[PDB]
Amino acid sequence: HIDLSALNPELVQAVQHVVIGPSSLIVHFNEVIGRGHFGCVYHGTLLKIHCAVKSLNRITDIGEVSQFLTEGIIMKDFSHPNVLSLLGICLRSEGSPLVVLPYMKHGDLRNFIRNETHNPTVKDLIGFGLQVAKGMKYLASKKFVHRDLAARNCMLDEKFTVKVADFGLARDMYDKEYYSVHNKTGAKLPVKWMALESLQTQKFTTKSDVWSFGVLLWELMTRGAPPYPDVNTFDITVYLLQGRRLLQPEYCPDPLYEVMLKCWHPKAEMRPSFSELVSRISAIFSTFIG
Ligand SMILES: COCCOc1cnc2ccc([C@H](C)c3nnc4c(F)cc(-c5cc(C)no5)cn34)cc2c1
Repeated sequence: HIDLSALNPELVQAVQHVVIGPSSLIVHFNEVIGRGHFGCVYHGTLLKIHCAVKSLNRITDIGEVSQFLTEGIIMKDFSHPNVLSLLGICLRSEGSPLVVLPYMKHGDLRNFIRNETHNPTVKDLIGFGLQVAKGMKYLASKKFVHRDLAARNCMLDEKFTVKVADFGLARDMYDKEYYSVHNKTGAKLPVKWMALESLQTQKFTTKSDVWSFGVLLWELMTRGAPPYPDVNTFDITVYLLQGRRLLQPEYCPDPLYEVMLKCWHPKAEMRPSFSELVSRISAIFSTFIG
């Protein structure tokens, strides 16, 4: 049940634009197309546009419904070609709401670059990085901190447009291997993507997203290799503090590696902005043919 009185009164108008009438959405529960810790995702058809419908029923309780709606309202206002959009929220009598996302033909960026059937060039891979940078520039301009930027958490549509995903109501752990339980707080953290200061404080900033972006670039240029494989979970802080960074991949251009090292600057405030990353990467990208 939607209680409009409960919402911040300035957001009540926005509710009609986020909520999808059950009549307008058909969900195909017959086959699961995706799995998160919080629930499965299914094909869906919205009024005929193909969408990805995520259930949240694997969570015991959804939380404050007023907050869930507020999250949707905030998320639906985001619009950028390199950011996954929210089409809406559909309310079903039996169970939690369905999250309705655009269908992403080519799945997550990490699996796409790991796939033997596709053969992106070095230029293509740098271009995926640039697209991610533009999406993050947008999110950062909205004062939004992602907290979990990685190749696994970006997706590709049918035109190979890369969209930063896994945020707001689509937030989940979509590959459990890469999340380790903190011993004091119990938080499951993507430690191998995290900045030094975040490993220490568990506080995340746009500048810690910049660190994660550095890692994502490394993933692109290794076509999805796991970072720091011979390091175990929270021993990553000790490893980094020995004076270490991910090594330059064979086909990573030198200036792109220099960008990665700037993304991993020990002082968060000295890391480049996403605007700067877009600028520097666009230049590098422009030097390539094919
Ligand atoms: C090859 O892919 C087959 C098509 O299946 C789809 C298509 N579109 C989707 C759109 C969103 C989603 C969920 C809601 C989602 N939202 N953000 C992310 C995200 F950042 C990553 C993933 C993800 C990673 C992995 C591995 N499996 O799912 C799933 N995500 C799954 C889809 C599955």
